[PDB]
Amino acid sequence: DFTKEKFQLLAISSLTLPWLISLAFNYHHPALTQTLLSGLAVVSASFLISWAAETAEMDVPRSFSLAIVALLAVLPEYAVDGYFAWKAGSVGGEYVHYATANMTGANRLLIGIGWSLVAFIAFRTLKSKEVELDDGIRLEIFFLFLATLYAFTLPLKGHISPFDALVFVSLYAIYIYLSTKAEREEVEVGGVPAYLCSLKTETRRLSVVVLFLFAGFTILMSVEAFSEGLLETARIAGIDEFLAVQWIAPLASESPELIVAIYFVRRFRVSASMNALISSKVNQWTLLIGTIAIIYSISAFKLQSLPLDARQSEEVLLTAAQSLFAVAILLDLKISWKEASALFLLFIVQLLFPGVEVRYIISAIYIILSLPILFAKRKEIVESFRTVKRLISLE
Ligand SMILES: [Ca+2]
Repeated sequence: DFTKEKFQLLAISSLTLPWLISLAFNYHHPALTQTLLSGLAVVSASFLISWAAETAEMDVPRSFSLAIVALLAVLPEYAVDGYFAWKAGSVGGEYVHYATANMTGANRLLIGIGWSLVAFIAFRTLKSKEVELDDGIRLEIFFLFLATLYAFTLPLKGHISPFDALVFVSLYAIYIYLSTKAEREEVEVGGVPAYLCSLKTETRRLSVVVLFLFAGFTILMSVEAFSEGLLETARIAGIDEFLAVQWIAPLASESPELIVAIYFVRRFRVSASMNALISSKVNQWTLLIGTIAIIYSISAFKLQSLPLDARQSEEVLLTAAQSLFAVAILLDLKISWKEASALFLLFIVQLLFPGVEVRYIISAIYIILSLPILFAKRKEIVESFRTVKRLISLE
């Protein structure tokens, strides 16, 4: 049958239409409505992409690791942040700061809001006070630690060089490579992917290719209007543009990923749900950084480092600090209510109390909180090192 899921496909696909039709007829909307419509299209195309990636994963598991599907789940973030980086190199000006602000916003929101929210919902759903993670998480923990240690070298220099980007991309490439050699969990299907998997091979694969291309096309035809729409809306209002770039824009990019995470929690799949959020942190804290720095050179057609002013350096430091604390929490392969609430509070406090003083204070707290945990769980760091050591010598 699959009539219900066929209607779910058509319904959300149709959500791209208000913006796509507007593009087709070259109709100009005011700032806010342009943001809503183009944003509606981006979010919609994101679910399509996820539906497409999950079908391909069930189809050919060896080509689509859980890490890769976690990357494809946050494509709108790469496209929006990529747009800022493109403008930064081709035009310059405020877009230089926006590229880093958007990236740090995405990362901190993911942990501060995403990890905490999903954990809290899991608490009420399982009627418990602890979330346990798989042993395979030690992989992402290792790369998270290396990326974070490397990211601490960025506020010092005051920029992100082409070599830095090379490192971050290398870390992710190696991570992906090792994620293929790791024993994945059995991929369940439900909803749209289950209907797509029901179709004969060539029709199934043609369909998700069409979906990928259509959704990918939609995103690329939407991000500029959505990004400029946001910036415009914030300007005619009294709101600082940095708040829109850092907090509002990633919210629209990380929402589809969050919604899918919540869905899997209620279906009693907490482990896989957290695996994706943690792996998504990995790519956004590796590949994303490399991408914006690389794009900064490409759009300018010149070998160039992405500058980091006083503000953005503090943002990166704060983000690295939060990420250190995140790593230390994951070491026991469990997420408790204290740790989740700590992630939430320490995040929103910085957001509700702006200023250079608070950025340094919260940075210090993240780091100082991390050290006793890291010291008490030093065997877990060694274990994470051995996990990677085994994946290398698998064959
Ligand atoms: Ca923990």
